Amino acid sequence: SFDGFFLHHIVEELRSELVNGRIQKINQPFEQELVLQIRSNRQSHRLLLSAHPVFGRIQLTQTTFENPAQPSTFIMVLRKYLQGALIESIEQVENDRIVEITVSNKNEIGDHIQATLIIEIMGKHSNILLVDKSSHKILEVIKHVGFSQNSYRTLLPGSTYIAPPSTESLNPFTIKDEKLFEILQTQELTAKNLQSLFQGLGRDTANELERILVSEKLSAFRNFFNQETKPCLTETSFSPVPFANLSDLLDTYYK
Amino acid sequence: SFDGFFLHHIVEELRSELVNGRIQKINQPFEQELVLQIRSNRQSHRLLLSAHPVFGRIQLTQTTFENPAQPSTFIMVLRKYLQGALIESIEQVENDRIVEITVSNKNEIGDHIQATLIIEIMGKHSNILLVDKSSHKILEVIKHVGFSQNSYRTLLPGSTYIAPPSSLNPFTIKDEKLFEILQTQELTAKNLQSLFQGLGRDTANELERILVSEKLSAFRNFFNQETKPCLTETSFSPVPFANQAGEPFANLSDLLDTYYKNKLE
Repeated sequence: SFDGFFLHHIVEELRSELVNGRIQKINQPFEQELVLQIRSNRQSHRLLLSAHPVFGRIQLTQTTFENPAQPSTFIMVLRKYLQGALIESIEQVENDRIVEITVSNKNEIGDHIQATLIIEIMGKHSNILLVDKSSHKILEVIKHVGFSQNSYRTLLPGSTYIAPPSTESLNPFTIKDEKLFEILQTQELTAKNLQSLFQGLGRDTANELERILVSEKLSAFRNFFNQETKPCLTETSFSPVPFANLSDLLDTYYK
Repeated sequence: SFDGFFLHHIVEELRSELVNGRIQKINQPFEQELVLQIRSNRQSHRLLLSAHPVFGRIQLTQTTFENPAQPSTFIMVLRKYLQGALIESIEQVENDRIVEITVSNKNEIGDHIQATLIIEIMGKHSNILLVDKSSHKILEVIKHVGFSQNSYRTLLPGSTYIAPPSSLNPFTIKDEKLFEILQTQELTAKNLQSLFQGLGRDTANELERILVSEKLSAFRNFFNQETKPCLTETSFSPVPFANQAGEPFANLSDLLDTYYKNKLE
């Protein structure tokens, strides 16, 4: 449902509505959710980033939120980089459930700076991170993960951001004609297989893709058997449709 | 090439050019070939039926033939029933390589008779047969095949007609069966020939190519199509899914605001 397939459509809408907009307000209505008010092309927009452990998502929204009386440390740091920031890009990492929002801004001595707002919706852990661009260090993160010897990464202010691991499954949106052709000619295209072969397909999406493939084949199947007669010579033979009338065709072929 | 699929097309032409015509002349220019001159819609027509082991076909033609000096026994029996006959129907059997031409005529005392002229295009076993419509006995047959220990049928005058040893007609198969086949079966050229009746190898390569090509095109479209936010029974989709619920939304924000509105209090 909120799979990579869906997020792809979300991100396209997000980019067109928001790129070159200005972050005007930053708030934290719930512990692990972040709401930005953004002015873009003389219209205002409200952007929800939710690290909710069941309902994690990112979306524009019409909901009004009750904001807390005082900003947490997390929001205070974020405002220091995002208040008045220009949105420069909104990108999905491949067809995984990760959105990266790159911004630019000035600091308090007038220098132009860049930061990246990242929302991670993973299997086990969801999170929202602000990361310095030039250094790649986390500036703040909505769920802190303390330092631990030999762990994969530390999610703390000051630590280097390390991206989540990827899988070997392929991005369906960008796969080249040649590799796709090979996958489609040789694999059984069941929903389950499609989830293994391709990145970011939910079970519903995968079920729908399997169905679409079969019903489009059905459509192609009917059209081939219902098309009008169009007599044609092939290389070694002849055909009633392309691969004056069929009798003139056969007269010519047998000479 | 001259498979059931091809024959499906030409038999429609033969029907509309010939039905209710009159057979005016009957000759056997080659041993396994029969040519009928047929008058129909005030025009004359030349129908070729060929039991040749390679070239067997049924066809209208603009070619001319050198008739033999005397009609064979085969031809005189066909003339006895077909000279002046009216062409009542021209029918392919299913999608197989068999055509049946029903005719009616008078006999020499003015009594009405009926017969069926049948061509089977079966390679080495191709044959042309005239069968009496009431008795269902072969009146005559262009390649006699006698009885043996292993013969499936006796192809001789007086024998009762038996169709050739007969998969699925691709023109008429129902949606439900066809979907299952396309969801689960291997759509190679050869498995299509085994699943469906009347598919030559070139036809089946083309069909195989079509389904392959359509699969790729559907895949590309699914991942490169306009956003159309909809709910589903238990969830939501960015384009409509098969188990859609309600009507679409203007954008994904409205869809998700609505989905999540009362999820938590």
